[PDB]
Amino acid sequence: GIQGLLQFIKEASEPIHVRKYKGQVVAVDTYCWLHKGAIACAEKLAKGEPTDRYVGFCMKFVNMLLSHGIKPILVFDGCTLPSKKEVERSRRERRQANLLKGKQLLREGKVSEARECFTRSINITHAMAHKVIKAARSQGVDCLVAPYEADAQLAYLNKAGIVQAIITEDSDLLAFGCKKVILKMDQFGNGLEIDQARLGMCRQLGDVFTEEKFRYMCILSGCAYLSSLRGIGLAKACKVLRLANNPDIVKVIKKIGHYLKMNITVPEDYINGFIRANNTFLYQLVFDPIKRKLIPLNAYEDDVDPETLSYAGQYVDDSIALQIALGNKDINTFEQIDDYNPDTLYF
DNA sequence: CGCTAGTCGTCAT
DNA sequence: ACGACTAGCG
Ligand SMILES: [Mn+2]
Ligand SMILES: [Mn+2]
Ligand SMILES: [Mn+2]
Ligand SMILES: [Mn+2]
Ligand SMILES: [Mn+2]
Ligand code: NA
Repeated sequence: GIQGLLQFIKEASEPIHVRKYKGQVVAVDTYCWLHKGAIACAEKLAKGEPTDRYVGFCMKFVNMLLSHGIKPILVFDGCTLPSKKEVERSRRERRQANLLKGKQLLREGKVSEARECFTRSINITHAMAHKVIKAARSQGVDCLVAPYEADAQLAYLNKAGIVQAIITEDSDLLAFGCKKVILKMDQFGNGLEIDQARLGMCRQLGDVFTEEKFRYMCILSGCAYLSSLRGIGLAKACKVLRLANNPDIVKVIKKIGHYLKMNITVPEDYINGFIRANNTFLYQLVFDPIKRKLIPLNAYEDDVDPETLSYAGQYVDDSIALQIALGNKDINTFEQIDDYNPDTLYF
């Protein structure tokens, strides 16, 4: 996520209703609904007691989409990405602490604090996601487990023309080059839509409304793949990209101190990290549902060697990627947990 | 003031 | 999976 991006480009946002896409196709960042839904039954998930409330929670939204004539495609997060594994280690750690503290509060008799700790120690397994998958399947609603981050998969579905809008709470989708994104959608269908073409409504952006520059800005501000330099957020990044139409981005980043009129030490490692982050936003492996095969989010340019892009996702055999996408193969154990076959969104 | 860096909140009775 | 909010920084 790009911290403070939505408020930064607020002027490009538009209050809408899902009817806007009546009869069209919309992909969903389902893990948001999964988190928000799992919060409702946090204590049960923490205790280990069986639950299925989040299933219904998601199904409210799914059914609401179906009633308005929308064709939803529930997309799920798959394998851990190396570029993001750092953050995966931190969040997983936090949960652990909150799982202890909470239990520690159950022994001390404190119940409110214990619930406030349980509500911040929730981890969405593939088992839960697969529950949601079966539930949605039993409705004719297609599902698709991304090779890695759902962000990239959604971005692909949107750019390929397979879907017209993306329902999510995450702003990263904009940096991945999505066309239309629907944020903060409630159970009734009311949300904020941000169109890529309307980025020019934001005065603050200036000439930074092109996909490449926008991406560079999002990375420079501080993203999941790379923490920003000290004292740098969206404003300064946007300012840098504004004042500099260089446009070799490396030289600009090396002259960030010059463009911002402030002393900034830029390590050689941060440049390589920036390249890695950029390449991750560009070429993260996704799954083509039609051709049924692993592909990067964008076609490999001439100025990049795919061999050096392991952090952006490792390739596996197309059959395995298919089995993961269908939700048949579990993410962690790599174990066949279901047998679904659509032959007996695709083709 | 503008801006960035951390601590809290998402559910739902 | 994330964002909103704000105290305190320059
Ligand atoms: Mn509750
Ligand atoms: Mn994999
Ligand atoms: Mn995960
Ligand atoms: Mn995501
Ligand atoms: Mn993201
Ligand atoms: Na930052």
